[PDB]
Amino acid sequence: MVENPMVINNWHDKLTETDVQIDFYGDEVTPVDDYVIDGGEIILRENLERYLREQLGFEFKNAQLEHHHHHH
Amino acid sequence: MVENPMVINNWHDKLTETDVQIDFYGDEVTPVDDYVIDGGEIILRENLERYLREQLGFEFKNAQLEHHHHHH
Repeated sequence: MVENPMVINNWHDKLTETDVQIDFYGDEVTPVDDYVIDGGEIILRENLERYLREQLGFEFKNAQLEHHHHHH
Repeated sequence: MVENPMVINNWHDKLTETDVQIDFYGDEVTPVDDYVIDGGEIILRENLERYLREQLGFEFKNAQLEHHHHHH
């Protein structure tokens, strides 16, 4: 028996996801759900249209460093 | 020299991949060489244009679990 001056949100009950993947928007991607991975990020097929119109850019990497050839 | 404890036993600390990754073919991709990731799989930017032609950065992951309800 405990008390609470106001109704605060405690942990209550919480578990860890075994291998459950979530999309970029933070819904939930189940084995019975269609999704697409854009380069490396997971997007649920429903939110995909929005995300594609934003990025549709896969994962584009480079050296980033840009080692300056040799110069001389 | 022996007998005098100058040596100790340790584990195989560094076994897991640190910053080392590989492309689709099996070369080796580091933060020095330019590369692109198509839906989770790494490809050297040397062959990436070909990969974007066939895959295009998207790993299409439909449910693929369409077990239609049928008793017999």
